[PDB]
Amino acid sequence: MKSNEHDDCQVTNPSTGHLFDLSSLSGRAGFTAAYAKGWGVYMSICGENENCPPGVGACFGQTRISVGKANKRLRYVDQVLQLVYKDGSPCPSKSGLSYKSVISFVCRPEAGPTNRPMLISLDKQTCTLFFSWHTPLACELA
Repeated sequence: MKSNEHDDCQVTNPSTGHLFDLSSLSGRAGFTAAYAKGWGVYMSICGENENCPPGVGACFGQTRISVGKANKRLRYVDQVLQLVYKDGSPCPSKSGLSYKSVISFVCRPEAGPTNRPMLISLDKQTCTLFFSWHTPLACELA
């Protein structure tokens, strides 16, 4: 109840007071941010992904690579909205944390048709998929 790590996924900009609710992007069917033809990332923004086993937040590849558990903990850090989905693939790596996806939502009023998550970089060492989503919802307007 009102606990952002499981109830709701909205975070408030303490500067303007703008509440950023990304429940609009809660397409649990899986937004597909491709990596290569045939295999991309099936992610849901706050909402257990129904395309894969329910509970997963993002899926990578064609097989069953989990890019983290579906967290609802929308954060606001470095003037961007950040969603980190940890505990998916237990990757044997340098640190080998988990194949966590870090979705960084960046303000962009012109992100109407370009309102999609884009994989910026793939760090295999810390197993982190860096996504940038251009969204007007992440805009700190008054």
